[PDB]
Amino acid sequence: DAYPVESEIINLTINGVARGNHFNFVNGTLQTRNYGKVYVAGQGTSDSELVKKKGDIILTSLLGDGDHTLNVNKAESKELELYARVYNNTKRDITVDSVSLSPGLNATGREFSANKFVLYFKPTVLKKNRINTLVFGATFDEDIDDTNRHYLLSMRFSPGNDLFKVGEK
Amino acid sequence: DAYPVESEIINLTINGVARGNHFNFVNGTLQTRNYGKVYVAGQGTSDSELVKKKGDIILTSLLGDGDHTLNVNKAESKELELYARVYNNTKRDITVDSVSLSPGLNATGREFSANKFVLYFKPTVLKKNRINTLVFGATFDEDIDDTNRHYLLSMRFSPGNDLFKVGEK
Amino acid sequence: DAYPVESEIINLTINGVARGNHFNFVNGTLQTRNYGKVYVAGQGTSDSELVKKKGDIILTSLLGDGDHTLNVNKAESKELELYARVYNNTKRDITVDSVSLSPGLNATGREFSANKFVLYFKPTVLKKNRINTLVFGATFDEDIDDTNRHYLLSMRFSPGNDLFKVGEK
Repeated sequence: DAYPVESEIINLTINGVARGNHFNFVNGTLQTRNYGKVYVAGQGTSDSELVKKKGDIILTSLLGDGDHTLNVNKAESKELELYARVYNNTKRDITVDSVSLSPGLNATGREFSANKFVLYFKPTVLKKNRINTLVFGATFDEDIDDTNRHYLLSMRFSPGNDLFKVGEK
Repeated sequence: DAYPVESEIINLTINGVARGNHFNFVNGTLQTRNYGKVYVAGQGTSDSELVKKKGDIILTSLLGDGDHTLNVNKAESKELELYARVYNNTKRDITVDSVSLSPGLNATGREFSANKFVLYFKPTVLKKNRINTLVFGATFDEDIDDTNRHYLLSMRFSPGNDLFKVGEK
Repeated sequence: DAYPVESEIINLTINGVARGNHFNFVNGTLQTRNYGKVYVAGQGTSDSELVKKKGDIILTSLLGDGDHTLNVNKAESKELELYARVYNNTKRDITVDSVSLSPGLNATGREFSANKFVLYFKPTVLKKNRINTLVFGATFDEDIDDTNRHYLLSMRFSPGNDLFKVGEK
């Protein structure tokens, strides 16, 4: 139903998963102003289930080996990937322009992990009426475990599908 | 008077303060397109003074111990917190979606501090007709002192108060 | 022809250049929704050539010594600068609010450089009917060479020229 005409930031929660070298969504919902309802399904939701969820944009993070566009070193838990399936059921193509991460607060409620990282992200078009792959990588200084796995994810959504077209050499 | 309907980036200047482990605003003003006038009062402005300033959104950074939502290691000056009071006197709730930092130029005018850091920030609603607490943390590799304390702060403002609602386990 | 009234993110590709300590654009074009056509000319395009290109906003990155607002250590290739000339041929002033970088994928197509960096950027007004200097710096942990030089650049454009005005001491 939604026909977006402006950019908007989508703020979601995610956790690192050592086994599989993945990021994993926290399930829940988010009412946006321009993109309808964002529905974050449970982990590993299949494509046929994903298109039945009650929202305008449906996301699931996938776990387990093979769900990787990136060579992570599975011998450690420093190199992590979000491998997400995103159902765009709005009336327009959406570009995910950029992402950023902040660590969440740990158990104390008053400290955050200062585990430094490099973020990998390439702008990604979410075609409408389609389930799309969406990924970002993060490579940390220190292993991700249970003490330091909590992160806050910011994604910028914008209308359309226009991307840089490389010219001649 | 202002009734915002689009997101906007607010660019302000801040300095690290070793004693107290804080960030501190540079006072001044900023004319925005969608959020009226931003007024950055002097440090430690009290709540009753803050609501008398001439602007649509009034900010002050607080210094001195106790003004911390975060356990900073006061034995050093690597872990810093912005503890700000923000008066939203527009006609709508505002969400601060994200922040980012850049070091400013040092005394040479041609170099910047490459002191690496991890930024902590959780999206924060600024309720209208209310003074709100706004914080972010930064944990640096190296101590902040007089040679390397100058920073540029970017905040994204957006209309409304909608946030992620966590679902069931 | 373009009269922008909203902010937009511009996603471009850039490479590090060890000799000269620069970033260098990949030439090409980008259709924006609010800022007309972005035209990225070849490196070192002169000012008289730059204003003849077919676009609404024309950019070139300059190489070679002297094209630096920043003291880079030319003895190594860790400290890099984008020194760009930008022709704003829209009907309004544009502010570049912020920038961010992501490494691109390397030759494997499945790995990215985790070379950590500190980004320097100060908000910059692109005056209309003028060629403007636009710069950002990046200081890396490790030397930039042929294995790790590929980056993705995000710039946020917004209308107008309003900037923070510093108050009295």
